[PDB]
Amino acid sequence: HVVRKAVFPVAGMGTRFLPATKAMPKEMLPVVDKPLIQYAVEEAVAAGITDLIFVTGRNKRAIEDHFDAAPELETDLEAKGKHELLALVRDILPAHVNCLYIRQSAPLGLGHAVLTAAPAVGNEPFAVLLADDLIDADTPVLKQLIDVAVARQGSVLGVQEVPREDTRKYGIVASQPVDARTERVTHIVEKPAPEQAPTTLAVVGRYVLEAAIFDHLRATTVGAGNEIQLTDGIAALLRERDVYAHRYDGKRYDCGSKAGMFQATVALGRKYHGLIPE
Amino acid sequence: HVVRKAVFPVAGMGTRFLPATKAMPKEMLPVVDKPLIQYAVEEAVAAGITDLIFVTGRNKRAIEDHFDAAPELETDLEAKGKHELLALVRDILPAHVNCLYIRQSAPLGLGHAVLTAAPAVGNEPFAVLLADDLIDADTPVLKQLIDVAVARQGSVLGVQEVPREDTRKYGIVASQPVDARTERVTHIVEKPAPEQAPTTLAVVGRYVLEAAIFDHLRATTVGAGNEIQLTDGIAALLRERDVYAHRYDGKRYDCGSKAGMFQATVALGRKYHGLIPE
Ligand SMILES: O=c1ccn([C@@H]2O[C@H](COP(=O)(O)OP(=O)(O)O[C@H]3O[C@H](CO)[C@@H](O)[C@H](O)[C@H]3O)[C@@H](O)[C@H]2O)c(=O)[nH]1
Ligand SMILES: O=c1ccn([C@@H]2O[C@H](COP(=O)(O)OP(=O)(O)O[C@H]3O[C@H](CO)[C@@H](O)[C@H](O)[C@H]3O)[C@@H](O)[C@H]2O)c(=O)[nH]1
Ligand SMILES: [Mg+2]
Ligand SMILES: [Mg+2]
Repeated sequence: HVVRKAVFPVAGMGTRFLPATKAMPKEMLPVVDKPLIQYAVEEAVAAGITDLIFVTGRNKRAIEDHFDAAPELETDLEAKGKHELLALVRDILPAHVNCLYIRQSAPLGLGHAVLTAAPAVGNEPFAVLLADDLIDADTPVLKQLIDVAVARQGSVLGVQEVPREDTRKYGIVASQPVDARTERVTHIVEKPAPEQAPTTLAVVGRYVLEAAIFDHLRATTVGAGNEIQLTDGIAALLRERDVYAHRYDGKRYDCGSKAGMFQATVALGRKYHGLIPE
Repeated sequence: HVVRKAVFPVAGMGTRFLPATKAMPKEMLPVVDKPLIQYAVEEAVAAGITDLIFVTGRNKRAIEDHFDAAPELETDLEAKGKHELLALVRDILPAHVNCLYIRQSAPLGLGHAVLTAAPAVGNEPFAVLLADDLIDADTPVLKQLIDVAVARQGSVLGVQEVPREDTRKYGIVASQPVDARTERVTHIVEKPAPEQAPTTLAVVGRYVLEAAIFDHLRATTVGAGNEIQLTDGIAALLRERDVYAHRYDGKRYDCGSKAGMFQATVALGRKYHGLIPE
């Protein structure tokens, strides 16, 4: 049981961030000085991922141009003695890592986005990271989730308790503990109304999934908001396989919203840059 | 004496904001939900500019794709009934306004960037806006300078007093009053050491300029930081023609650094979005 490939769905419409997202996806929006996606990609590489798979929509070259080499810059910086910046540019992506780009025909849902990656993953377990869920942790959260998958030979979702008023935002897991941080998922519902949400334990955008999910996604139909939900492909996988929920150790920011991106800017400005509101 | 053309230099390397500025200019970095450049362009249109001139570099794609139409997006929105955003998307470039793109061969300086615009400006006075100086004013700051340029038939710089420790950041003007807010300029030096700065009156990135500057720029050689400076071209133009400095009324944030962009996010998030540090 080995995970070396990760999928980054970056093909949503990002309408919550117009006009900022007219020419770039929301996952290219920066927190201080780094795009959301590079945070997630850094986590995945730290977790052992070697093969990055990006599912693009509008402004696809924005992502491609960020992670592909730019020797016009690399040459220019190496000229001006700007050594620190230059290796900072290489630190964006280490040499061994590969990037490959697939196009989503339409933004038909998170689940349809992942199914799009099936030819690239092939038949092996794989990660999924939603970069709008920015997580700051001492140990990479994806490394946390993979360890669980190997031990228990099953899928793993990252999860945290949320307010019951916010369940229209998340897939909500009903589960039974196996250890202090891990539970086995027996039901999962996408964006339940607060009154019917089974629990308050919600899925964050960090997944480790067995290849079996793809067939369950080819059979998946539109659910919440008339979208093909990854959650509903996990719900079909549940009947057949083991799915776990792990309360990872780390701090998540809802950068899919203007308010949580503000808090990410404030918190991480202070932590990694020394920036304090005047 | 009419100013209808404005030049937007967006072709620097933006190294202070790497890695976010690998595939986009710093002027496409957002404050909450609007890129730095769109603030400045909105100001210019309010000030009467009809012709937008963008001087691009390597990362032209982000600037072009932001202000050029995206009927792929316009059509999806027209689908989802989102009337309000659709019009916010068309307003990015209002109906009366046109834009054109000319490219800087290499990031050789701000003055070289402006000289690149000479063919589009032709022979008439024109505005220049540096988008990393984001300004919040009850009356568009460039409109303040245009009125002064018209009145006194001359070039006009926006200026505000700064601490003498920050003189190394800006062009510094030596001048003599003409009225309470306006002075006649007698020298300007780029990034003087504080011990050598003649004054503490600094140039903000808003200019109204006569076409005579262009030949002064063809004759300008590298100065501060091995760059062709617009300031050194203005220092030559001073001797030949009238150059004015106006203490605009408004609140400037130097978003050209991580610190001033953070304080703009904090300040402007609170005022205009209700965003308050947790
Ligand atoms: O057609 C689509 C839809 C989405 N995305 C991407 O998929 C991710 C998720 O999209 P978003 O609209 O942010 O989904 P949410 O409403 O945030 O919901 C998802 O993510 C939550 C965690 O943030 C989970 O709780 C939910 O179960 C899950 O559906 C983002 O990276 C999008 O860019 C695509 O690429 N294509
Ligand atoms: O080769 C280049 C270099 C810069 N730029 C653009 O020019 C502007 C200025 O570049 P920056 O490095 O930000 O210059 P500063 O050191 O901020 O200095 C300028 O801006 C200050 C106010 O912000 C003034 O006080 C200074 O005199 C003036 O030179 C930015 O919008 C860049 O995009 C280009 O288009 N091409
Ligand atoms: Mg989301
Ligand atoms: Mg600047």
